[PDB]
Amino acid sequence: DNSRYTHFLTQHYDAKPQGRDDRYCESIMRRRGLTSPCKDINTFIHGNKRSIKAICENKNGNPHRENLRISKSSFQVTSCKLHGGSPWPPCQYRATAGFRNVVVACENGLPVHLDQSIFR
Repeated sequence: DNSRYTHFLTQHYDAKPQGRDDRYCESIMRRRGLTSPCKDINTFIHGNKRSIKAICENKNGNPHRENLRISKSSFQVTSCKLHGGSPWPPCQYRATAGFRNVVVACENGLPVHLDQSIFR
């Protein structure tokens, strides 16, 4: 077990969204426990998990920068960006759907960190 992998899934994986609008972001950010304080930006990756884990190997990733990995395939993602002045709930979010490759950090063949800089 890797608690950082499980935390990765909680913070950054959502298999099957439908509408990835502002209200999607407000709900899932509350649901995954990311609202006290409001995380300023957070991105969710969609689709299957095997594709995400595959970034940790040659199959679907390349080494990137300082011990990160960058994916070969593009993913459906949604970025939730905090707006308003306050760090505390109610946390209002702007949703930005995207489709591109993702940067992760892996440990023991498992993603444990999502690089958020590429989405801000």
